[PDB]
Amino acid sequence: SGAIYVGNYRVVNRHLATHNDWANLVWEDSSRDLLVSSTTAQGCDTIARCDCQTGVYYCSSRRKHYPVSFSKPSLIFVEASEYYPARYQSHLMLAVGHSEPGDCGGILRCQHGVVGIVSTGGNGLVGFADVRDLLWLDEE
Ligand SMILES: Cn1cc(N)c(C(=O)NC2CCC2)n1
Ligand SMILES: [Zn+2]
Repeated sequence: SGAIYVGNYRVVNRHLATHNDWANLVWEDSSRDLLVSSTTAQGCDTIARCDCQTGVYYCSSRRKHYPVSFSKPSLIFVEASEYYPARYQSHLMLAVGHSEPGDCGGILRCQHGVVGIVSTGGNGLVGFADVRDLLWLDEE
């Protein structure tokens, strides 16, 4: 589990979105495993605006933050998961590291702020759904 809280927006894995998230929907994309809902209170997180390929992610299944190198966001075949079938996921960044399904929502962060959230795992890789292209998260 986990979310990004930026202004009056809550960014979560689409597959972990609650009824309240869907009832307060701003934007969603199945291909990116992302959903954004509205919040009453303003949020503590800042979104990176950058093309960093190094950062740190939070891994709940280890209670640890790990520094990683990661690929630029791309369209990638992902094998079947407990919450999704084998499919292509877009805006996906991969790093060598530990990921289990419940790690989804862990933040990846660079010097510029929040890069993305844990979305995929298996075969020694961790995949992150990029948010840095979502410029509209910064306003309105
Ligand atoms: C976040 N996420 C989605 C997954 N499917 C996995 C995953 O397959 N985890 C295993 C543990 C050895 C890789 N992790
Ligand atoms: Zn950065």
